[PDB]
Amino acid sequence: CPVSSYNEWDPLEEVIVGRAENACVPPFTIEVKANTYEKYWPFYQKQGGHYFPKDHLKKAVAEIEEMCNILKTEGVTVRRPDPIDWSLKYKTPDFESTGLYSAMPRDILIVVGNEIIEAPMAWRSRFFEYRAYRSIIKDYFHRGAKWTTAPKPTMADELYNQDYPIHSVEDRHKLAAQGKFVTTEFEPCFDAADFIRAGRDIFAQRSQVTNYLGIEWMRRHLAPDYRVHIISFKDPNPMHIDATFNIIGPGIVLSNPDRPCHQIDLFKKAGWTIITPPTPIIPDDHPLWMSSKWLSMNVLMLDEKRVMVDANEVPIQKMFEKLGITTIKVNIRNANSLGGGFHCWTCDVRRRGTLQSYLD
Amino acid sequence: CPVSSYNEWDPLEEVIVGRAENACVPPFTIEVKANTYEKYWPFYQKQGGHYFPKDHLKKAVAEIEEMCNILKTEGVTVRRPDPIDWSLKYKTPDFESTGLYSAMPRDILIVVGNEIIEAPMAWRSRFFEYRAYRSIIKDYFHRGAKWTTAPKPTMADELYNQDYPIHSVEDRHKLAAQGKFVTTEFEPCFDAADFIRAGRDIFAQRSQVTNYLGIEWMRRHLAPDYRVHIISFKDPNPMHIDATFNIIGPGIVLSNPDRPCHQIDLFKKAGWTIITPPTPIIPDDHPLWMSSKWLSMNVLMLDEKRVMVDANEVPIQKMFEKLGITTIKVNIRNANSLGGGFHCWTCDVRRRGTLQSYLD
Repeated sequence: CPVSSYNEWDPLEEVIVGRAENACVPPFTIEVKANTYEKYWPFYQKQGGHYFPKDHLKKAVAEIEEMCNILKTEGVTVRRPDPIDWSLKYKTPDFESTGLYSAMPRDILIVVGNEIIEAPMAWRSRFFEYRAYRSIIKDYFHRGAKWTTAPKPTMADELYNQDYPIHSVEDRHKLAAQGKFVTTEFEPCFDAADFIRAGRDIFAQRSQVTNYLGIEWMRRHLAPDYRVHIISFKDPNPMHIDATFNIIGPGIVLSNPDRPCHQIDLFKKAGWTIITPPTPIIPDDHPLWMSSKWLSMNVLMLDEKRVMVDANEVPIQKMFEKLGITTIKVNIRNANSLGGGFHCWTCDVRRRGTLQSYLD
Repeated sequence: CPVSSYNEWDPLEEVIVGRAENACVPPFTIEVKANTYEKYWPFYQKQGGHYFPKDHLKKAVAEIEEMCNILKTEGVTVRRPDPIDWSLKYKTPDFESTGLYSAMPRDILIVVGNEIIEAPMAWRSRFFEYRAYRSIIKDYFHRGAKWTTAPKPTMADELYNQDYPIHSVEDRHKLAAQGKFVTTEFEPCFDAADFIRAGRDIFAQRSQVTNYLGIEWMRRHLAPDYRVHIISFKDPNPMHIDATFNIIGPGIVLSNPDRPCHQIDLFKKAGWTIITPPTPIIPDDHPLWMSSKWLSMNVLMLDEKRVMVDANEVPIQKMFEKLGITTIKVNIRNANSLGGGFHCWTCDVRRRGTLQSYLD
């Protein structure tokens, strides 16, 4: 089967890498507001529905092409989504919106074994994001892979707390700690990037885009072979888990020092090594429209001893090297702006290995 | 689990019954043309995008309410889809269209065991038909049922043979025999009503709305527990199998005399009883916008010895009675016009019984 990946570190053979082409700023609706830094709120308000800065997008395209060249050199087969104009305005019976991009394969696709699963998403501007990936998925389907699409939400107003009392990121953190998110439990919704894989155990977090109904859907769909565990963090990332708790090997995880895990003892009891990466050196002046400076730890493992890491973030490169992990340095500084690092910009389709348990 | 149905005849405990409210004539696109009788082509051309005749719809509503009263009297729990205005025009990045209705639960939902599966559909006017059923499905999901949505097609032009050389129903039959349908194999598509259940064995037909990719998707998704077999018929019904080969008990099937099954010997070898129902007596003057006069055999089994059958079709009532099967006569003459009989207007959610093999 062309599709076969049970975790985040076995020898990578095939990967899907996203595109920066035609990326559009999403309209400033409540769920966008709840997943971005106040600093950028006026940018969303003014540029909503327009392309991201074209001079910036062009630099990202260049950086990503080079990343693909390096992947091919490292023996990895690269697939890319179809080019699409994300500015088209679509309309369902529940809402109207323009699209976002197909830059982050990790946000929408997740491979569990021989199965590729398309996440439902939770943003209105990402309702039709799966269209960029269908040519690839149908190809794998024709070659034997299982293909699943989690239930697509209506994304009607009921799925959101229109009046989410967030005036700043500190408020979101307080609300988050209270168990209050911009998304309700009206219907299942989730981004695939809120799940991180370790063989028979998958970890997920309830976030601004991934509700308990969405996690239960995954849990119920994957059982009995896979166990889905819910974990939480202090000052959690609004959406996605791969720049907070990035699992990099059998029993080894990178834990973001600013977002400590409440269930860290479960990992310590299992004898896992928790590594806290050095702080990011990315300029505070550099625009990160989504995500944060912690993209530095959003690494991609080519195998247990080869990591693709940012060329600029020397301190984390040095951490991997003292651990005997070969660093493959690639610069994606402008690509980061879109909200992702190496783990976000890819979706590992095939890794050489078997299904195993590491939590014991 | 509130959801549990392995076949078409075990004691029915819960059912979803469709609605005739706000039903809209679909625009006359190629796939509608390929699934209707020439006689009605000009009606689709003129009335496309408008409500079906309101005086006709009102009579159907009345007939269906009475059917529900009878179901409750027979001990069956009835659920209905949400009322929705099907006239809203929606737009995806591939096409624009108005909707159809939520009259036929059998066309979109199929229950296999404890799992409710939403079919992708193949008509543009039915892209958002699932919206009427989400309140019910989420309720069953909260109560323990598994819920699956087959991959929703883009329904881009590539899925259709825009130039399908059909000038009359005789042409469609000839093309059908040639293995040429209005739908291509561009992406998976299917209506749940092209599948009929008999425990571990499910039968499907490749039709104008159900392609081989769609059937393979079901086959791959249900294996190893269920086996999906493909069968074909002479002068097949354009879409849906339940008025051609309606399985009514362990090893007993109603076979439409005008559409004989090519693989009939597989059933005879298994010792199944094939019954050919008497001809329909429905007036040729009565409008059947979709389907045909064979709705008479589109019966619904309440259990092995209780069948819900049309009050007007006396000859088929007499056939069941000589077989010792109690006939529960209900008149749905105006409801038939929309394209369905009892099996079409319902989706059995819970039947009292176990998973078994009848093909041996």
